Amino acid sequence: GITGTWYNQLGSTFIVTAGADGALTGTYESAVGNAESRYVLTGRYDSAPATDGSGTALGWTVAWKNNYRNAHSATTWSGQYVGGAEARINTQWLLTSGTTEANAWKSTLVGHDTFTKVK
Amino acid sequence: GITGTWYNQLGSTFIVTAGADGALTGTYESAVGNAESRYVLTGRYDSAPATDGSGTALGWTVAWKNNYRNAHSATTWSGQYVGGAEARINTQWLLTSGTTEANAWKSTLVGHDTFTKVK
Amino acid sequence: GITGTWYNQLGSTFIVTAGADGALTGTYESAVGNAESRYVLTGRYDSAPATDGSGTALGWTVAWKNNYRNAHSATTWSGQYVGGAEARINTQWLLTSGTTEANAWKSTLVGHDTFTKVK
Amino acid sequence: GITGTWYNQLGSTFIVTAGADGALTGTYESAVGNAESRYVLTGRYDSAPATDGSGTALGWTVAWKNNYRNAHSATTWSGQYVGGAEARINTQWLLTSGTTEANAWKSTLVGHDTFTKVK
Repeated sequence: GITGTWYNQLGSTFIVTAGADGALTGTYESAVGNAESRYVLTGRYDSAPATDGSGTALGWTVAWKNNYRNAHSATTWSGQYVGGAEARINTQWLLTSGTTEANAWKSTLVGHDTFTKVK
Repeated sequence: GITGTWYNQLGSTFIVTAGADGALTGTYESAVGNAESRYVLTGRYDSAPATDGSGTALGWTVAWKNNYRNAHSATTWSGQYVGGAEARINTQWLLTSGTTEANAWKSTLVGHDTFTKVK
Repeated sequence: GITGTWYNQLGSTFIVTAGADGALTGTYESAVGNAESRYVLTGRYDSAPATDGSGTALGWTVAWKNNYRNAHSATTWSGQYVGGAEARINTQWLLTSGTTEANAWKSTLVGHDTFTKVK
Repeated sequence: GITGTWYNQLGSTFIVTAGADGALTGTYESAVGNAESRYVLTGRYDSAPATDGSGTALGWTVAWKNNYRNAHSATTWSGQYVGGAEARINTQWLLTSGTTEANAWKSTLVGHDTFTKVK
């Protein structure tokens, strides 16, 4: 149930296709990256998770560049997919901007985003 | 100069191919994931960085599963490639394990890894 | 309104006294640290925040040791106090365990905790 | 050997006094906070670490306000003190700025700092 369309708490949409090889492909919109544009995502997930009741660990990367905009930054999400009655993806993320060496200390943002299948 | 073979401070090797579309593909070995096995990585990087002297922001994901082992975890690196005389990739990373809901608070590790082209 | 008794999403209680010098003192209970024991906290907050409508940035540290237990770890919370009708403290946290040098890569946990004044 | 004067990789000085109660008090200078000013720190450390050879887990908070400046931000460091021939404090840190609710996603920076006793 990991393949589908997901929404976070802020309004981003996360359309993803999980493959049997463990690949993870799709698109991302709708800020923290930028206001109104689609961005390519790619990532991985473990395709045979534990059956003791557990999250399916996954992660994906969006580089914030398309034909319209370039923010010179990349966000990687790292979390686990929690199956059940309401499907849930709880992630931590890191957003790194391309900086000079004197500005390398303030290059990385950190936050968290939870994803649901309903909005 | 982002395509090539990289080594971190602990002994991991990071063989990567950057594509013109912004894609990022390769393999990863040699602990924090697991001891001696190859793992598929995928990620993204911005393919037209700023020319004011700046890092090329990038990120990639490894799910720690191959034909030999499965740790039920995924690591995402987020950093910038710093070009120059000695090439350098300075990253922060998040390692998320698949846990139960009662253990969801301790599911995510955080650290940092710097990558050089010589070892 | 930062002085008082706070509760997170998991059941921890956070009794804190803010001082006019910017000091921050109190006690902490009730897991991620350990099950049922009180722990000394200390931290700081900016005592003259911006009046444009903004969070009051704060942070505090708990070392998980009292007369009963010692987990050999410390958690630091970093967040902002958001005033209003419902008072709110939204934090990110880092929990570092004392490890050997070979285990230094997995020494730091990361998560997030939001605190309210009602439970 | 945790009491003393420490220096990071960027030039910050970290003068600290550890107490027998587990308290941690001192001053901080010299950027990531701000250019040239002293700031009060407070924090905690476990006062009876493991004797199997291990770091002493510690953490401290600096709110970036004194009589001269106010950045409306706070940094918390979380790490372990590694004793030996060369004393070492390896930390991760979180820097949270006071933001509006619409800017709450980009409020927290993350990085790392290693501290030595010689500069």
